[PDB]
This record gives sequence, C-alpha cells and structure tokens, in this order.
Amino acid sequence: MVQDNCQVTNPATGYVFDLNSLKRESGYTISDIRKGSIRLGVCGEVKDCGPGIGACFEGTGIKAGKWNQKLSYVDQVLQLVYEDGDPCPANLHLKYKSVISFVCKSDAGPTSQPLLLSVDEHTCTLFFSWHTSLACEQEV
Repeated sequence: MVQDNCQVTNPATGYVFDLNSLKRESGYTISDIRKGSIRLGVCGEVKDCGPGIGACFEGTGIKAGKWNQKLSYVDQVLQLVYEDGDPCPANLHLKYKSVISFVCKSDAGPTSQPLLLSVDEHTCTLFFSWHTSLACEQEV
C-alpha cells in the first residue's frame, strides 16, 4: 500500500498533526492568474492525473509533484513538499516542485486559505503559503 497516514508527531509539544481531517475529497484547486488551475491532493493523490501524483497543474498534465509523505514539522510551520514532478527545460535537473509552507491561522479551520508566495520559473519551485489551523499545535 502507499502510506497515507498524514500525521506526524512533533517532539516539541507532543502533538500529532492529523491532516486526515482535511483530505483530498476533491482536491484543492486554486487558480493561477498566469496559467490555470493547480489541483493538489493533500493526504491523497489525484488519480485524475495518475495515481501517486499529488500536485497536478492544468496544462495538458503538468505534474508539479508526486505525493509523498514528506511531512515535516519545522518550528511552527508544517512542511509538505511535492517532489518528483516533470523536468524543466531551464536546467533539466530542476523539476516542478511544490512546497507548501503551512503557517497557522485559527480562523481557517475546515477552510484553510492558500497564498501564492512566488513561482520560480527557473527552478520550477512553487512556493505556496497555506494558512491553516492544522499548521501549528492548536490547543483545541
């Protein structure tokens, strides 16, 4: 099976971040003003663009990252990075990578709000901020 535990326990507070409470039911698909939609399968890959692929971009089938359990807890910031996307013509070695930096925001709850920080056209690294309550150890 492909592991979808979507949870990591942090050593700081001893909290488990269960991202299963969100899940790709449909997949969050935000619109990029330049190109098109990007559909991300948090805690569950999108079969639509091929099972295993988590971040899929609306452009024929640009894969911006395979869903993999890179669930890392940085100090007050949940890190989920989609690696192994498609290779970019720029440097070739550089592939479409999606790094979602989850920063906490309590008024989010079931509806966490995304924010585009920067799209790097060289390194194909998509820097997204995700304002979610699940990003930090909420006391409730």
